[PDB]
Amino acid sequence: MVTVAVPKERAPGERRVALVPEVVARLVKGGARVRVERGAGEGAYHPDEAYQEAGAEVVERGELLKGAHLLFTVQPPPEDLIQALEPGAIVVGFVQPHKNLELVRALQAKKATVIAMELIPRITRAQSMDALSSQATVAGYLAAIHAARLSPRFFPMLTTAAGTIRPAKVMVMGVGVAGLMAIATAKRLGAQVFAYDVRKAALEQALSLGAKPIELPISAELTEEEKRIQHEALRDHVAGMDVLITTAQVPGRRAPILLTEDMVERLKPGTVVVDLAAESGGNCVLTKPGEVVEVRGVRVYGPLNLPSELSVHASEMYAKNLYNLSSLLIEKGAFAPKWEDEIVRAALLMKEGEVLHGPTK
Amino acid sequence: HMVTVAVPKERAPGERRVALVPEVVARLVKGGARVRVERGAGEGAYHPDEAYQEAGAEVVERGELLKGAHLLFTVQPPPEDLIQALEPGAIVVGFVQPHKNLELVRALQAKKATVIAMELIPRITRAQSMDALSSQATVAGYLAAIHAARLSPRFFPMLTTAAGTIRPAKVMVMGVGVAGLMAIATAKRLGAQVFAYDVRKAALEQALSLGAKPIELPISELTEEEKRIQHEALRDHVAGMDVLITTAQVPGRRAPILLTEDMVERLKPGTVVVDLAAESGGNCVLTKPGEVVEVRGVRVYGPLNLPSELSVHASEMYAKNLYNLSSLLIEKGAFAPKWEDEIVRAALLMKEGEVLHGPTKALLG
Repeated sequence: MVTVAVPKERAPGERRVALVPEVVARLVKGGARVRVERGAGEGAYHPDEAYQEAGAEVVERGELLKGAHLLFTVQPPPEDLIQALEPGAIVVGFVQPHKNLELVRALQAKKATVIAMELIPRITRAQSMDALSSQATVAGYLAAIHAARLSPRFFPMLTTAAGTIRPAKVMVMGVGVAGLMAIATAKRLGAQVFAYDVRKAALEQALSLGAKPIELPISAELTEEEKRIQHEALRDHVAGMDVLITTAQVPGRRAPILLTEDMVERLKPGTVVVDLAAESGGNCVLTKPGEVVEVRGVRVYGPLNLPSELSVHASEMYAKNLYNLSSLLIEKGAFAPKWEDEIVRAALLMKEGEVLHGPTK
Repeated sequence: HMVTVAVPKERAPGERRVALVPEVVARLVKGGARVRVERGAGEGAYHPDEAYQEAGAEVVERGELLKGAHLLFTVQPPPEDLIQALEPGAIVVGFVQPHKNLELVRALQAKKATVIAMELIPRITRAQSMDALSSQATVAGYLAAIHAARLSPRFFPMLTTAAGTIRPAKVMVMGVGVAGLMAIATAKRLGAQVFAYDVRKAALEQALSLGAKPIELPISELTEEEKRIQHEALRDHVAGMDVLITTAQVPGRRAPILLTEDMVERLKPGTVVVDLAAESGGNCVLTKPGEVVEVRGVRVYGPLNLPSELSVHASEMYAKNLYNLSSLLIEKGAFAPKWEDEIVRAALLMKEGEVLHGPTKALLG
């Protein structure tokens, strides 16, 4: 019987847990032993007794990794955990070396095997394992809820004896997984929703949700005069918005600027911007990550760690992702890694201490 | 011949609404009235001084605001600096809440002021367009549901992805007045499974129409044994909820407790309570007004000045309420109060310093 260890997350403001009690039960039922650090689930509103009822050994941190073949985490494991990894153990979780370089060197110094959840490939067989996607959906939902929280206007159209109020104009810029959920959530709320993306397919997905595609003069590589035309057109469309939600990120780079000062300049007092790219510097020139700022009556919010806000469902989805990935790591309750499976091969950052990923090395 | 209306910057802590917004100022000036607006009055509601000037209002220093003004339109009651500058014969029109602002009421009677308390507009169909309590409740109820979504660790809507199915949040709105109905409508939009609790079958019918499920308790006053059976049943339903939004308030009196200690103890970690009755002590025993607290993993929020959060639209509907009311105060642009209109008689709190409202007379002695 294989044993899987789950730690309490320690990164500043992290509230998720890698496995929730309902997933623990299914693992235990299949044959695995599960060890869960005391209080691991408290950020996600899962008390120790729920893990205990599920069949987990709830244990002190320091006893967590004893006899563990698998360590499931959300963020990369801190040095204290790494130093307790038994040889041949596999660490599964987000690793993000760009934000976690010291921990990567430490892991490789200690010679583990690690599967980086952000490396799970985007093939149809791996959809159920896509943690990037499940946490994006969470972020996109919350971006819309925060936009409604921050706006001094109603999202929906409203008619009372006092008169008629128009719905809010919301533009989602960057229509990936998070952007699509932001569209759906704003649309639900009754906003007039507009979608900006350079990908025609992303715009198609947006139309199916009832968003209006923004169609710029150069139809979805631009010369530096075609950019003036594009930019002006986009500036004109953005000017009319009450809410902007921006989601465009590029892995290990500065987030692209989508909202320049000449665009912010034209926003009316009371307009809100929710910049989901705050972690890599933000899509808006005014964003201060972790903060709300207000300039000329435009409020610009740069959320960090949005999935921790939705700690119950962000954890459930992530747990389900790991549980589905676990089919390739566990057979009939036994440690049985499918080293030749394309999903495992793609997401494997190291095997017995040797790095296999290029950009990280 | 023409009347002047004064609009101050609000000064009460947390207050961001303004009594008139530029669109309404424009209609008044077009009607022949003059309007003066204190510098910065509109800034909380995102209306700069220039918008008021464009609408036809004079923008002026606070010390100058009330000069030659027969009408003063406010959100919260005027602070003493303003009361001191009122002309005699001038009418103050705003929320007053005397129990909370007794010293201001005292100063208004000493100045011999005439005041129409917006919270006293009668609940008649004729006054529906003037009902500030209703328009501000609609705002509060909307924001209750938004804040519930912001505070909850779970999704409101059902979600199916390749990672599985997530059930919709279970949301109970307790007290199905104007605010409650908008909380229902907004939680429903968001995809929650919404439940409604209210002792009024009519409230329950309105809720049902928005697609909420009426909570049906065993007893369709009531004995102590009956209230025990009703309570155990209510406690059972509540214990199953992810979100409780409470809205029950009684004019000039402590909020009824709808969530007792024994009920909150049955709530699962991660449940959220949004208590709209915080300003009068709260429907929930755990509520700390102006704060979010958490006990045993239950987060309890007691918002104060929710309408100030939605300052653009809270202000617009309020200004329109005042505009609609002004039909009974202004005629072809001139000061012409209809003293004998039932609406005016009902909402007049004092006239030339004479307090006309009974409960207020009691506090004053």
